[PDB]
Amino acid sequence: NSPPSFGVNMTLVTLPEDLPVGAVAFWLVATLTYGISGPNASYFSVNANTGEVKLASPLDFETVPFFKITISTSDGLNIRTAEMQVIVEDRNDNIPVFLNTEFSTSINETLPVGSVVFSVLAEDKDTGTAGLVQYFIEKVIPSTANSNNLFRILENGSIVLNDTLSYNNKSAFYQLELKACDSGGILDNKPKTQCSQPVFVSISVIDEPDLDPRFIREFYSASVAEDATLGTSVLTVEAVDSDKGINDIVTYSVSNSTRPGWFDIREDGVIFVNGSLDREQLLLENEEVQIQVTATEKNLNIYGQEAKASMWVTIRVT
Amino acid sequence: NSPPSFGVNMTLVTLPEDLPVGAVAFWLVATLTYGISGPNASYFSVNANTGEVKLASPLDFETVPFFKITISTSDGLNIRTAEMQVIVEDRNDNIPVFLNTEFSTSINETLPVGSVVFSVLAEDKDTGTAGLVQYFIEKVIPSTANSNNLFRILENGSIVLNDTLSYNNKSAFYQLELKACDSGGILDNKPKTQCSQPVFVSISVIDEPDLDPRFIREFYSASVAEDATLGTSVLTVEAVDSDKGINDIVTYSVSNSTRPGWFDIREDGVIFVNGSLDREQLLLENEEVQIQVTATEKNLNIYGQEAKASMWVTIRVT
Amino acid sequence: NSPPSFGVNMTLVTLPEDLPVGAVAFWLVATLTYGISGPNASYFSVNANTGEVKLASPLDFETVPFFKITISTSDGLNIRTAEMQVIVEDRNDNIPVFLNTEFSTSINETLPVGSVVFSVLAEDKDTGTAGLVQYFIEKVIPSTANSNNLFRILENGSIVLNDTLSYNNKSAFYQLELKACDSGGILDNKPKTQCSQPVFVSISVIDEPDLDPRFIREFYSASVAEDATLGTSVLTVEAVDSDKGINDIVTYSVSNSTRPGWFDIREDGVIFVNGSLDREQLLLENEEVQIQVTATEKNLNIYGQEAKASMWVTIRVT
Ligand SMILES: [Ca+2]
Ligand SMILES: [Ca+2]
Ligand SMILES: [Ca+2]
Ligand SMILES: [Ca+2]
Ligand SMILES: [Ca+2]
Ligand SMILES: [Ca+2]
Ligand SMILES: [Ca+2]
Ligand SMILES: [Ca+2]
Ligand SMILES: [Ca+2]
Ligand SMILES: [Ca+2]
Ligand SMILES: [Ca+2]
Ligand SMILES: [Ca+2]
Ligand SMILES: [Ca+2]
Ligand SMILES: [Ca+2]
Ligand SMILES: [Ca+2]
Ligand SMILES: [Cl-]
Repeated sequence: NSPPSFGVNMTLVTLPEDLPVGAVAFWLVATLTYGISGPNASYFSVNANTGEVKLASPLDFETVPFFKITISTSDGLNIRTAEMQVIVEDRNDNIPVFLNTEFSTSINETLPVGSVVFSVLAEDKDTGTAGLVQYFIEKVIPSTANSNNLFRILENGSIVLNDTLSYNNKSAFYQLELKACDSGGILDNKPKTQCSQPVFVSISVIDEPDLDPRFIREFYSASVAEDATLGTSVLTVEAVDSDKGINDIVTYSVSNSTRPGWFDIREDGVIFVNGSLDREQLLLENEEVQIQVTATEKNLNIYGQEAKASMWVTIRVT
Repeated sequence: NSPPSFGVNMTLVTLPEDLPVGAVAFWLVATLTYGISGPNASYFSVNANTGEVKLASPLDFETVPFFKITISTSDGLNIRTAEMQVIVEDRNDNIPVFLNTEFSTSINETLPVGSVVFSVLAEDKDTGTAGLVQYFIEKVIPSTANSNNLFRILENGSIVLNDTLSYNNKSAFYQLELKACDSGGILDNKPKTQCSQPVFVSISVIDEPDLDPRFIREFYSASVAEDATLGTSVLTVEAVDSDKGINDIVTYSVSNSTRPGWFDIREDGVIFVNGSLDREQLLLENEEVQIQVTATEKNLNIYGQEAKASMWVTIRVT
Repeated sequence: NSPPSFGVNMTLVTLPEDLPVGAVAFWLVATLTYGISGPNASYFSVNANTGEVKLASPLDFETVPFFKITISTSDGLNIRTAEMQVIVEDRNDNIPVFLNTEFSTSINETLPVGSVVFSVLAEDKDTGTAGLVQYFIEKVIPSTANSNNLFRILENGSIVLNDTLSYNNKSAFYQLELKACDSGGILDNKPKTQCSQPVFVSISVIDEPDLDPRFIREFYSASVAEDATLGTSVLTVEAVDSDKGINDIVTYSVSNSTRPGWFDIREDGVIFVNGSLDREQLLLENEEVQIQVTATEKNLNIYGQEAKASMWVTIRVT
């Protein structure tokens, strides 16, 4: 109930770095006129009579975290001085910054899930959680349920692939918008989190050979006279590479038929007379030959195998 | 050695938010009777004679981070007042909270490793590391060396798949227990970390068609008389889909034999007489026919191919 | 402009834990001689006349975060005492520590991307960001563009596989050097981040059977006289397992030829006369037999299939 018989004077004074110029930092009281001197005198403006001390130049933890001042009191006769230390406290006045605002990269569509796609780095000059950077994916373009599941970002700024890519069935391109925030702190005596400007990552997906070729038509038939000579054109078939970022050349072969030898095919899909034809032998089978054509890409697929497709063609003898 | 000739009076007072009601917050001293007035007067109780100031209502950084008070001194004749600011300091008095305590989801058993399975979010109202949420997987049920390797959790609350699933060979279901803690702070002047209540994630694994069918028996044989007519039942074989979450229908065909044509098989696994049989032709081969039966699932597997199995069957002619 | 008519005396004093022994902690002033007493008296050394109080024993937040002292003033006649609390503030004076400096583990080369390879844990005794551990991969040996893309580390200390392994085509071994730092704090009034001693993780990659066997030579031919008897050696071919961590045994079979039956091959690669040979029948085909040899590993590959390779061999009859 009875008050302490002493007070306590620290050798230091602690100011927050967001203390505005012209605010009162503190009052000097005795225990006459007061002053502040020495190389850091210009941080303060002292009222010599009242002891009122205002901040006269901005504080900044990032450059001058602490400094000394000399305080003086005078009774007219003698000036007594003491040194005082100023601790400047950090506040969340810096943002996370990246060195560029746009990035680009290419990735293979077979990139495995859990692979790092690209890494960004933002730095924030504050200390503590005010300096501790987190990353966020804000938007993915094109925006589909699937594009928003495709990529994810880690605390270190690495973007990881989270689902499988497809140049031909999903998208050849993505643009990700990101930001970086700090993990919060204080500014003007209340919570404050700072965020970066938006940044963009352009991703090109590279088409790899893993889709088989497809014939242009579900049906092909044609007719040929029974006396047609060796090498007569009958018809052209076409199959094309489903990997549209590749469009590998296709070749063809006759893999099977009713009447082996009667027809063959060139690399360019043209089916020709390759033997003596005979309308009379086909009177049982509707005067018709059925022929299986196989289309094969020139290069092997990603698994080191042939990329092929096949189908049957009907040909009318006369 | 000689003491400073001044003291220093700040314009503010800093209290921790866990200061208990009724504790002494501070003493007012001159430089008579003291008072506290203005809209925030009820935070304090002042002893007018001694200057003792107790906290009279709870402090709470989360709602009132700072506020002003008016302090007054009186000598009987005149009342002098000054404003004083109260900075309330954050302490770790909040826990990480999730919006529900149980979650459920389904995933395909072919989900690739490094995929996100499910994401939870906990929030903690404190600021700084006291507010910074970390996640933990506490338990996995069923508990095996393998179930505890299967899933892992990231700092953002995403549960990532770390090993491969199997509906049929591992488990159709998992239940994960999690918690969220903050990254520590101070409460009553010592370190304090806060944790959430337990939360649970129920995972259903979806069976996908990637296991071939299996015959019920390692051996099948039967007997048939040599004069048995076209279509006589001989025996039933059975193969079933190993994907037990699917149980796809199976069909059968005779893929090979000694004596092509003598036997065939129906979709329901029944092997029948499909030709004239002749005991005398088999006197060299133990009066026996061997037959290869192939079972094929009706739907294609995940890789777009036939799910098949085969075996040989012995049949005794008379 | 006119100074406040009171000062404010807190019941506590706050010191940073890096306050050096022998520095002035504070001055006691009245409101005669001063003293400090009670069980924690030895933390301070008081000048009884001047009120100068120096720190007399090291402060340490990690063991004694706060403690009480009794301060006394005497006028000769009576001694008045009050208790004062000392709050010790945490500073970043501890480093992240791991329990060992070297670790080792083995992983299968088919380990999927996004799998955890190994986990380390460092702990740092400080509180707040000064206690919050981050991990870094400093070096990978051997150092190639590819080895530095292979592994990545998460905030929880798990090393994740980021690209595909190969015992035979990349490396059977890696050594990773890591460190752990805290997330910064203050020491002697300025920012300070602490780092661990280096730690090493030795990774053995286990060779799995997923590469086919390869013949030693691109060409083999030999000669045999036309009257050579049943079982005469002609030549030895050799194929070996490309999985050099395995070196599975290989067997051979003749998969095809011009003149079926004339030659066969043993498990040890030796090709022998297996029929009556006849130089005269081969006068059209350059007195030569061409033979396809297939080499097959004894064990199935990781996908449950045969690991095979084939080639043609020419054999001169006389
Ligand atoms: Ca600043
Ligand atoms: Ca910041
Ligand atoms: Ca700052
Ligand atoms: Ca492709
Ligand atoms: Ca293709
Ligand atoms: Ca609170
Ligand atoms: Ca908290
Ligand atoms: Ca709080
Ligand atoms: Ca399955
Ligand atoms: Ca199946
Ligand atoms: Ca310490
Ligand atoms: Ca530390
Ligand atoms: Ca410490
Ligand atoms: Ca291998
Ligand atoms: Ca092999
Ligand atoms: Cl990850």
